[PDB]
Amino acid sequence: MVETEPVQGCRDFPPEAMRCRRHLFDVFHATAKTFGFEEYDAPVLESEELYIRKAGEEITEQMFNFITKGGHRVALRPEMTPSLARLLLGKGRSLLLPAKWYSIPQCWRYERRREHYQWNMDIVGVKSVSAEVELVCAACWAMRSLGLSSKDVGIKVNSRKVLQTVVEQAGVTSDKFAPVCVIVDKMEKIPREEVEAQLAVLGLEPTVVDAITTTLSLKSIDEIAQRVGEEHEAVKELRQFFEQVEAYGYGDWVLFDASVVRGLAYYTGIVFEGFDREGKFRALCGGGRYDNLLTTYGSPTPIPCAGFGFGDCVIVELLQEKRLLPDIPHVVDDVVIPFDESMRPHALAVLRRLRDAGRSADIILDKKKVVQAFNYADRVGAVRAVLVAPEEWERGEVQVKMLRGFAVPLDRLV
Amino acid sequence: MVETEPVQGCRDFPPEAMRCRRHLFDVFHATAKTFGFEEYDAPVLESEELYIRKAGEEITEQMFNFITKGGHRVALRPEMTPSLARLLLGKGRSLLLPAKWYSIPQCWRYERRREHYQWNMDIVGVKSVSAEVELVCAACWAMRSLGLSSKDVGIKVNSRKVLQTVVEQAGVTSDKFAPVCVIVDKMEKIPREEVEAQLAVLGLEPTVVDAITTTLSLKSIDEIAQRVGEEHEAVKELRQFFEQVEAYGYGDWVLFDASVVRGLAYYTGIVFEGFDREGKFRALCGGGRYDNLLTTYGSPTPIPCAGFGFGDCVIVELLQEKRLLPDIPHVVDDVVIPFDESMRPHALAVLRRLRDAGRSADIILDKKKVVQAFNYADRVGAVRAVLVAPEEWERGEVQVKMLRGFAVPLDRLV
Ligand SMILES: *CCC(=O)Nc1ccc2c(O)cccc2c1
Ligand SMILES: *CCC(=O)Nc1ccc2c(O)cccc2c1
Ligand SMILES: N[C@@H](Cc1c[nH]c[nH+]1)C(=O)O
Ligand SMILES: N[C@@H](Cc1c[nH]c[nH+]1)C(=O)O
Repeated sequence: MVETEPVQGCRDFPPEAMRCRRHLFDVFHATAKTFGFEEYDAPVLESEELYIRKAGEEITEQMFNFITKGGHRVALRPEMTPSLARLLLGKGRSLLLPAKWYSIPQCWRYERRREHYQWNMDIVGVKSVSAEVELVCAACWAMRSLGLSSKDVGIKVNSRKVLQTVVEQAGVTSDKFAPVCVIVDKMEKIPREEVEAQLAVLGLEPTVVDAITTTLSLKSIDEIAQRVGEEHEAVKELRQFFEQVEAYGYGDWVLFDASVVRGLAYYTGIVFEGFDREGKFRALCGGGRYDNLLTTYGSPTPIPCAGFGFGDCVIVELLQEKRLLPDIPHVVDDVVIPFDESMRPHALAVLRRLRDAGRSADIILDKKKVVQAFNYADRVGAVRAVLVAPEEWERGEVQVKMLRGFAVPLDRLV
Repeated sequence: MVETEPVQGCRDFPPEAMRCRRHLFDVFHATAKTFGFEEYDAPVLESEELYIRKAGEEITEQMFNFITKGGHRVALRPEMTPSLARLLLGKGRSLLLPAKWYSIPQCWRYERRREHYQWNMDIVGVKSVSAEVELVCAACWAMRSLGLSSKDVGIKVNSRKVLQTVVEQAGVTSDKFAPVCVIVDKMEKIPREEVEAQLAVLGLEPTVVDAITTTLSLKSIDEIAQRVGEEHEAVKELRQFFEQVEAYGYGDWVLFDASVVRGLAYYTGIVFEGFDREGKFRALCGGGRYDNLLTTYGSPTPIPCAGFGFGDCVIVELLQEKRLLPDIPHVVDDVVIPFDESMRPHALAVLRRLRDAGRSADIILDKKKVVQAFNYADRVGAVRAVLVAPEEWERGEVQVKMLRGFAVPLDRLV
């Protein structure tokens, strides 16, 4: 016997499971179309150098990499954003801006699952918070389309610029700001003692550490304004963001949370993440603005960007908990049934007619009795059974039976 | 500057190219639905042992493999059929038969492209030639749906059972039959001298070699019948196959060709391949019956199977040659244009309304003048521009302009 289990940490999607995945992806595609985003894709295999950021990111640490026979260092992508930037950079100033690009790549890791699909949505060339507004509204729209409400989920929002100021003002070199965000990102998950210890190892003293902890636990935007003024660029941007989301009609879906930083080095501005309001699951999605990445890739001119990723695993757990993923059985419009094998040529002509009319149709393929053919029709979820028998055929007719029998002229079948 | 080119032999699909790929995939999906096939998928990463067939197959020789950090021997799949069989085997006798499964996996090789997408269609649990009939009709239907006709393309058909008999009758052990098919598969591509030399290296003498060459060049089914009788199972099956395809209405698309064997070890019966009738391209698609594979994987009971693969590269070259892949520019229903920034909140409310009605819509995101917003609307392929200005808004109206302006009440927009 060959090994029937898939490779470690990887999923099979036989038809039943594939229908569930399609239910999800259909929503990602449909939301992207609704919001005017354009699809793209890139190879699952990228150069490892693409991901060397040196900020202690979990994503870059857990990289599924290997060496080709040719000696080239490659990885199965841990995320899509670097691939997106490569594409954008490759287009040069022929790229028309603003650009709104989406994809649903399988991404990988090695440490538990080693693969997941991740809906990616990115707006490129837009400096203002309107980009983040649209992105967050798109994530809410996807969740609403799956049957969830603002009672089930929300999106927590913050800006890294608040922390940027505190870190700069405390005398810390800005090369440590990204590593700091990575550490601070672990705040909720591990003990405060341990997070402070990690900040200590970076070469930051207790005073600096205190200033960071205090700002992360500020519970409102007015309180941020007290620490940094009402006209600190982050205050205006957040307020603008909330005003715009409210005008769009998703005000009940979003809220401020000063503890949201995200785990990736490249975010520079607004950051956000989706969560379930029962506090049972990990983040549903996550993103933010990353205005410097393209500059760090060698873009001659800075290109503002913002986007998010939205994984396939947590959302499904949530939807299952809420009873929003019932199995949808397979369906087919018609099952054509030869009365016997001598009727097969005629039944094939009928099959052609039905498909020509845009219907989905099967024909009984092997030899079986009429009753078993009706049972098969039921099992495959046929709406209609079309029996092709000698006597009806002589009359220019077939027998039609709605499954969820009467003689009908061929032409009236469709 | 980071490297903008993708990894060697791999394609990027920015929006323009992705639209072309979607045009193709939409056809594969739509054909599969028309023919009652169900989608599945499996991991791109499979155990290398899955592909060790030892028949000198090009497909297994050019395997993109590597070793995980954990020491496990894996490959990026060279083809899908072994993954399909693994899935089928895993289901046991809970799998309901007949099963008709399809997928569009990216498959890989290492030697020129190193990746391609390949539409796979397989019928499982069907012993009779009706399976091959449906599969071939499905491939013709996909090609017709892309704009091709039986004047452009055909499908060449044969059965390996003819050759099986000749090889058996000549005293050759049946363990050499598969390696022989692999060699004979190269007949058209390399010199007859070289093919005979390869057969010689396997330990077959000139007499045996002659018997094979003669049968491959027989130009009709009557001639096959002379070599092996009219009632040799292969004769009845082929005739049944052609009668059924003719009754379905695709008789002009298909023909007999005794030189078609295919390059894979596992085919046991009918084999086929698509070709362009100008003789300019490689095979468009290829498949056949493989009734023993599941037995060789350790299935306790034999499971008949048949299917094909249909790559994304050759078909596109053909469609390009025929002028059947014009660029389809991006479109969007509405572009909502704030008259100025003070109108942004109202324009967002309008944007929500439009999307709520099922329309695809953008809003101008950054700050720009109305004329530039109309230019952007034109560039993104907007059908309609919706201008949100103060004076119309006071009247409960917006301005609508069909792009391929008049005041309209909000409610009448949709
Ligand atoms: C539901 C559990 C979860 O989401 N799993 C998960 C998270 C992140 C991943 C990355 O980044 C890569 C591959 C697979 C996963 C899986
Ligand atoms: C159009 C050229 C062609 O079809 N290229 C091609 C053939 C076969 C492949 C396999 O089997 C794996 C990966 C990539 C290709 C590409
Ligand atoms: N790549 C990020 C999500 C993202 C997309 N665009 C910007 N951010 C992640 O994996 O979490
Ligand atoms: N796997 C075959 C095609 C096929 C699918 N099913 C049966 N045959 C190929 O790569 O050519």
